[PDB]
Amino acid sequence: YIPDDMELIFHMDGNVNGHYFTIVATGKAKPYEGKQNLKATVTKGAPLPFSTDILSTVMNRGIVHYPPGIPDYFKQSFPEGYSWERTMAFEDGGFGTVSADIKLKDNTFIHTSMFHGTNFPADGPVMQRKTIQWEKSIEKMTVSDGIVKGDITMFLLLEGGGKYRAQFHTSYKAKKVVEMPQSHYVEHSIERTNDDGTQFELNEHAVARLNE
Repeated sequence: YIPDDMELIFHMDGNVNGHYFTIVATGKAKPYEGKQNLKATVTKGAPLPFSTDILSTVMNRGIVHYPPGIPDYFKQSFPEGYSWERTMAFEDGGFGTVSADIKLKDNTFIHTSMFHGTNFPADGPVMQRKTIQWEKSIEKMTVSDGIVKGDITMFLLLEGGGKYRAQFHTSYKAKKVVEMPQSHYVEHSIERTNDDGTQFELNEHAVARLNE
C-alpha cells in the first residue's frame, strides 16, 4: 500500500489571529527513509502576515523510518488511512488547533487540514515573522484511549538568537484496528526554505527509536 516513493498533495484552510488563508502544495516522499519535501503556494490571503513556522508542522507520521521491532501504526493504517488533531501552546499565550485527514490514492498521500491559531501578540515573533527554523525535536509516543498520542517540547529559533518555546499534543486515530506500538520516540528534523510569504518550501526527516 505504501510504496518506496510517493507523491504528496496538500490543501490547508486556516486562520491566524483572524487572518484567513488557503494553501495548496505538492511534494514527494520516501516513507521508509522518513524523508519528505514539498512546495507550497498561498492561494488566498497571501502574503502570510505571520510566521510560516507555525504551520510547517501541519503539513504525516506515516513518513517516518521505523526500524524492526516497533509497530508502525501509521503505515499499517493504510489503505483506510488516519486522521489527527493537535493542540499547540506557546510561551507567550498564543495557541492553536489543527485537524488533518490523510487519504491514500494512486501512490499519493492526500493531506487536507484546517488550522486555527490565535492570541499571538501583535509585536511577538509569530506576527512579526522573526522565526528562523525549529530545533530538532523528540516526540514521545504513547497509547491511551485505544489511540496514539504524541507530545513534543519544541523551540523555534528567532532572529537575533533567542528561542520561542512551544508544546505540542497530538492525537492520531487509525481508521481501523492495528497492532499497537509500545511507548517510543520520533525524532523530527524540519527545514523551511525559499519563503517569500506567497510560496515556500519545506522538508523533513523523521526516525522512530525505542530510547530518545
